[PDB]
Amino acid sequence: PMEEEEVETFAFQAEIAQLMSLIINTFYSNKEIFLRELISNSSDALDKIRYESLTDPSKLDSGKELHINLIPNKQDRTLTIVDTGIGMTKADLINNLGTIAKSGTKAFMEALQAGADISMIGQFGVGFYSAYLVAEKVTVITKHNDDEQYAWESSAGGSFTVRTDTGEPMGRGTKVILHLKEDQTEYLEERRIKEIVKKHSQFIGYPITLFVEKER
Ligand SMILES: Nc1ncnc2c1ncn2[C@@H]1O[C@H](COP(=O)(O)OP(=O)(O)NP(=O)(O)O)[C@@H](O)[C@H]1O
Ligand SMILES: [Mg+2]
Repeated sequence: PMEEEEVETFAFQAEIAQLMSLIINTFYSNKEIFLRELISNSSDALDKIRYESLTDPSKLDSGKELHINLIPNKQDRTLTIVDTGIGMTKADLINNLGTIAKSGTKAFMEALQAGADISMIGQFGVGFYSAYLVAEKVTVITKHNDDEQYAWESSAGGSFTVRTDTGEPMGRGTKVILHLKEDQTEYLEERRIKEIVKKHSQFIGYPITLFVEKER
């Protein structure tokens, strides 16, 4: 029986779109800091559910372990960052990953134009879009307590989509799937992922596990 699924397509807020275009169409050295930014987001989401669970322990019914997993896939060219943090409601996805203006966007594009290192992006409140230094397409699957599981996706170009996810259930948290550009496949190698976690993410207060598919 054919299934029916609803999709909604949204426009990025105009300066977020301009920043995405700037990130994608300009050369930056130091692209490896995307991983730091995504791990920081996962750590922030883990802090949220940790503190929520102190006032309501049933918020951990959807899984007690608080951790971050990194999953490179050399066959389909994706790098996946999974956490068991708070997750995002449908409204959170829409608001927080693209529709609401961020006050630091303009400042950051001025800084980049003046020659700032792309590493400065976190300072400006727009760290997630560092994913587009290395990824042509990003898919965010997320499950928050008392909302359903949703998938956000964008290949930039000014729009993103949100749909209810009918894929593999996660109990609670967020998975960010980077579909890597062809020249950024270094970030599938275990050595390189270890190097950059050690460089940039060594004081995160939750365990990180790197899962490496047996070499083919
Ligand atoms: N893994 C995640 N779990 C839950 N929410 C997330 C996750 N990643 C991103 N978000 C949300 O997306 C928003 C935008 O993230 P981001 O662009 O990194 O900015 P920020 O983390 O708020 N500040 P910063 O990265 O320090 O510049 C966050 O504030 C969260 O609400
Ligand atoms: Mg961030």
